[PDB]
Amino acid sequence: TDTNLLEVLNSEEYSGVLKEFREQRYSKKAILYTPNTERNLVFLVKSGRVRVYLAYEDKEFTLAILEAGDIFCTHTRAFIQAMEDTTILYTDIRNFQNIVVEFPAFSLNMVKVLGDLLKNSLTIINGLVFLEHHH
Amino acid sequence: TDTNLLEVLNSEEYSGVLKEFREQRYSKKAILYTPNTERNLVFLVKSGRVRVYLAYEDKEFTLAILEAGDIFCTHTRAFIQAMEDTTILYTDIRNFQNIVVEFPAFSLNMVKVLGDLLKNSLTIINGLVFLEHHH
Repeated sequence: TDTNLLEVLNSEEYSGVLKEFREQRYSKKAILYTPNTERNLVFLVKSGRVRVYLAYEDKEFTLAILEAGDIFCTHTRAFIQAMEDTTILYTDIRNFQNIVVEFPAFSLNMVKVLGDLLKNSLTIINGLVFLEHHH
Repeated sequence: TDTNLLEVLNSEEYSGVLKEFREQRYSKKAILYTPNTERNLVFLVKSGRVRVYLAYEDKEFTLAILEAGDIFCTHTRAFIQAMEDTTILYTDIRNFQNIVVEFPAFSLNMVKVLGDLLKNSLTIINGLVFLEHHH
């Protein structure tokens, strides 16, 4: 299975179920997504780079840096912001599901990203508990 | 979209691929797996209900409750406990990834579950930061 998703899209000429991806460009420092984003969207970074993060007055957490070929979604309270000029391909979760049943590489990549971010987040929780418990 | 896998479990078309999985039964409150489980496995709740949680030092946080027809995996830094008598089907991750190429429905539920777990883990982080903050 070809897991280079951008190559799959190009080979297929963004056809059929893949036509539901829309492209959007973001300048450096532009915020893509936040808790106030309405839909559950899935997005694929086509070029550039975004951070997925939680920033507070007293502390910051970087959950991931996503670059070309990485897929993720807007279902969480994380902020997502461009680090540099960035182009994404996005679609709603239903259209992503319609793509997956034809091109499972999209979900295999999503499961990897989500599992990685979940694992990271659980380490973060442990680190906070450690410092609370040792204070 | 309903991503629940009970309809798949009960479909003749999947009866062959489901034979690739092993089965295991658990009584209420039994621990299915822990963060230290060495085997990298994917498991499907065939019947019953399980709790995914984090325990560390003197803290414990429920991350999600998975119903019959939900799928998850080890190697995700989590504990999993039966909330009632439960039967699971499980297979190793490599085999699961091969299954998904042919039968991607399993992966769509996995995306849903992982997305919910990640959402809930970021909620825990957000709460701990507030509860620990000081001037």
